[PDB]
Amino acid sequence: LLIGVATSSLALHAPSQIVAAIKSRADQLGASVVVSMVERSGVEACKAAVHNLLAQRVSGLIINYPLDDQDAIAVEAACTNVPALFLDVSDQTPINSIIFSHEDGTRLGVEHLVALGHQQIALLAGPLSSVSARLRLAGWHKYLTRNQIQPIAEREGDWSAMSGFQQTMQMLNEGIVPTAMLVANDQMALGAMRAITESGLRVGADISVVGYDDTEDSSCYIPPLTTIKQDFRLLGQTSVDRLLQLSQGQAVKGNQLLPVSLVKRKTTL
Amino acid sequence: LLIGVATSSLALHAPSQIVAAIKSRADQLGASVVVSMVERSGVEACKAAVHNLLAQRVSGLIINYPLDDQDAIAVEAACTNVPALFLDVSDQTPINSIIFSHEDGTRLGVEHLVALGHQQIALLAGPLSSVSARLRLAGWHKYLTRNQIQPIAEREGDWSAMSGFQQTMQMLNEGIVPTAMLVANDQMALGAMRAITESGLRVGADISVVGYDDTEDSSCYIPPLTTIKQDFRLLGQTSVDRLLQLSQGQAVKGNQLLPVSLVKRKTTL
Ligand SMILES: C[C@H]1O[C@@H](Oc2ccccc2[N+](=O)[O-])[C@H](O)[C@@H](O)[C@H]1O
Ligand SMILES: C[C@H]1O[C@@H](Oc2ccccc2[N+](=O)[O-])[C@H](O)[C@@H](O)[C@H]1O
Repeated sequence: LLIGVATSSLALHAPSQIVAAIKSRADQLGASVVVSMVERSGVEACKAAVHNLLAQRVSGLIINYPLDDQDAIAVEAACTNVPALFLDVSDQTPINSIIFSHEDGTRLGVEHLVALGHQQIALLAGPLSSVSARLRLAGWHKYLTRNQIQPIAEREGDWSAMSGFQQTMQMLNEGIVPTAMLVANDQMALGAMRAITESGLRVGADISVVGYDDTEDSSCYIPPLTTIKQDFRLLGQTSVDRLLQLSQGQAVKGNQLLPVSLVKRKTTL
Repeated sequence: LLIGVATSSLALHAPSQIVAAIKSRADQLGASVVVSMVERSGVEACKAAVHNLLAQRVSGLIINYPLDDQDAIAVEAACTNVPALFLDVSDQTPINSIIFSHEDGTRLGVEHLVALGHQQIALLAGPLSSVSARLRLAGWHKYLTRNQIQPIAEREGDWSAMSGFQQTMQMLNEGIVPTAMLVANDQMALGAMRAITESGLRVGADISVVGYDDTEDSSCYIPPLTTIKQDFRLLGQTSVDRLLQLSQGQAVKGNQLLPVSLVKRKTTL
């Protein structure tokens, strides 16, 4: 009936897209969404707004806000005898989550790139505050080690495209010249390919970028971005209608991993 | 105490930044914010919330849906009680506006093109139901005309990146090559640029593109996108601040418009 969505700042395109999509499904069956977004970072953050939300007596919550194992648990503790679905935690966190497959997203990147002939694979990560980022990092490691490779350089941004510039455009100012980079989201990838290009190198043939998300935009980057689609109009649906039977008292009582795919475009060669 | 925000799909970027900016001031004052999301088409659309958003008893309303001239009051009535503040109408309506000086905005863009040498200019419109898109075209139109200039081509579009592509292509494929395009917003200007790019041409140098927004993403297009900057931060600060000032009688009344600027990047190199 009325769904509250607490969501990490809507600036970044991804959760702004989740929100868009949570709605489109609640619309598909006349439920109502009220989104509340969180300050910045902190657990206290997410709670303050979870409150702001519970105060509108939403018939059920969807918590799309990066949270470590511990914090995450306390938020549910606070989620107060009302259906509560987490979208940005680890699956090892023992509550009510639906998160995309970090094991799968990270394999496919390394997987594809290793088989492409690449050796010098730079890593650009989300900020390590975000749980999802840390998984996606660890993720890449596992498969680069399983593959017996050291990353020539790993790095941190903040999901902002400009980070993908500043940071990738610095790695290069140090003689660290990869042949591929695995970029933690697409927005920073935009930065990455922008930096690579301007610093005088052909993206794709010269330093191939694999982004992460297939956000709405990225079909149009130049050239357009090989990436890891997470299907947000599904995390949209499944989560809406999970919270649905979940309101009625009708399972399922844990964590559902969602699959991914590699959208192979024009920045890998 | 609690501010309600109605908005066109969050999936577009600017409303987000706006929504996010509305927060950062509510944050600074100690207001809470709740945001609900308009079905992207109709007025039915928009006032089929505002309601779904008064079921929460919001201290005031900040309304970011494009509203034609009739629908404007047709809605300021529906609230009435109940202070409200439209963010997306004409500076011509007896409601309480705050918009961006499209005269200034559209001119700035024309002028710059005009002084830069061009006389073959295309116009990429916003969606013609968005009055904010309309107000712009006419701005371009009147100033473009004042220089005794006619556009080569005029195309519509849905604000989205993919249309910027779909449409710059449908243009070019006709055999219309402008030396510089005027484009409703940056999300579009992106697909705009990639369309140029792919049909063989150099962005800027062969067809310069002028955006409208300076969304966060824009400084990292390839190349950095020369655009008009609507300082969204300010709109938050101004509208949130004005909304309190409003809900206590002691407030300014009619439309209250605020300025914009041309940012010179590398798309008019
Ligand atoms: C905050 C991050 O959201 C990530 O999406 C993540 C990824 C997996 C599951 C949930 C979320 N989330 O936001 O709830 C994006 O991959 C990244 O661009 C960034 O926006
Ligand atoms: C719907 C449009 O919003 C525009 O911003 C508009 C433009 C002027 C005044 C207000 C708004 N608004 O959204 O409240 C953007 O220029 C454009 O990207 C598009 O998303």
